[PDB]
Amino acid sequence: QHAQPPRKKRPEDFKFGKILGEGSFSTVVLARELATSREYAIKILEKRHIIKENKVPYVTRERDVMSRLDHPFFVKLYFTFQDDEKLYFGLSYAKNGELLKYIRKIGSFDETCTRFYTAEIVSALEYLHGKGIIHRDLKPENILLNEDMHIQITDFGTAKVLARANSFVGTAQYVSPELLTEKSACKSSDLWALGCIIYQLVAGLPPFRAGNEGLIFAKIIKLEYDFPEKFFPKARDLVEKLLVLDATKRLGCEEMEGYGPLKAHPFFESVTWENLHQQTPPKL
Ligand SMILES: Nc1ncnc2c1ncn2[C@@H]1O[C@H](COP(=O)(O)OP(=O)(O)OP(=O)(O)O)[C@@H](O)[C@H]1O
Ligand SMILES: O=C(C[C@@H](c1ccccc1)C(C(=O)O)C(=O)O)c1ccc(C(F)(F)F)cc1
Ligand SMILES: [Cl-]
Ligand SMILES: [Cl-]
Ligand SMILES: [Cl-]
Ligand SMILES: [Mn+2]
Ligand code: NA
Ligand code: NA
Repeated sequence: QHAQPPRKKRPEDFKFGKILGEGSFSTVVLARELATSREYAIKILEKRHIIKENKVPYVTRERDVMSRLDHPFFVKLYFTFQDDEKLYFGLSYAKNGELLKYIRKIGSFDETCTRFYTAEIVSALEYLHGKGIIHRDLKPENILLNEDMHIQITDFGTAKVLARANSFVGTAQYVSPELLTEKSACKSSDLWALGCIIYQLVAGLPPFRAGNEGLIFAKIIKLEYDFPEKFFPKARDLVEKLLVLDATKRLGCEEMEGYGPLKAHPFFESVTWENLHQQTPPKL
């Protein structure tokens, strides 16, 4: 038996604070809701800018994708609202900012930290892919950290609810070869990005690097990268099983029977998967 279905906020309901970050079309601001004293990260878009650059569909898409997500390792969308000039997304506040910030400052994560944060990302992707959603812009800048230093994956403007997807979106360093050669992405495209990220955690920079996107693309499609010395051996093996040109041969992909075999990789031997979000992360 189904009953009938079960108040939009306004800018004035908040006190706004510092800018937490910026994107091409967005400014993210820390805000406190006056009625509850809860802090939120509010992502704000200028309608005029969204309209001029033909981005209207990706605003609605971001809201609709995030509305589906309720996993510990994803930023949560609590509310949306608009006024005459702006669009507002009320997000959970990830107090410790971008994973990228820590890679930059520290340069390289130790093996325990690499294993732990890789596991959290794997866990997050298993959930996302289980819902038939691909992220398409997975990268350390979009992996935030909450007050307890657990990951909070964000930025679903490029996400796609699915198989294959045809838009050319993402960030060059993390773009999959199939998106370059087949002009389409799939869930396995996020596993390619995962491999790039693991390599970055250990080596300091992602594996295909250049100051020009074209140069990066040429290397991606030829699998032109190599490992530095001292790269943790089990992480190397895992990266080699993710950075595979054939998207149907990547550990974790549907054609390779999904996340069980990926979580079973020897790199994760010591990982207790069931309660990762309740564990204390290793110190960076
Ligand atoms: N929920 C949050 N908590 C804390 N900081 C955040 C949050 N969301 C975004 N930020 C900060 O703002 C930055 C930009 O946010 P986001 O990545 O969602 O913007 P975007 O407009 O989609 O970026 P781009 O246009 O470059 O793709 C983030 O990298 C982060 O530094
Ligand atoms: O999707 C909406 C309104 C939509 C919204 C979506 C994301 C963030 C904030 C609000 C809004 C709605 O009323 O549908 C809401 O959820 O409160 C929208 C998208 C683009 C434009 C414009 F073209 F102006 F840019 C306007 C509204
Ligand atoms: Cl404002
Ligand atoms: Cl504030
Ligand atoms: Cl670049
Ligand atoms: Mn974005
Ligand atoms: Na999971
Ligand atoms: Na982003």
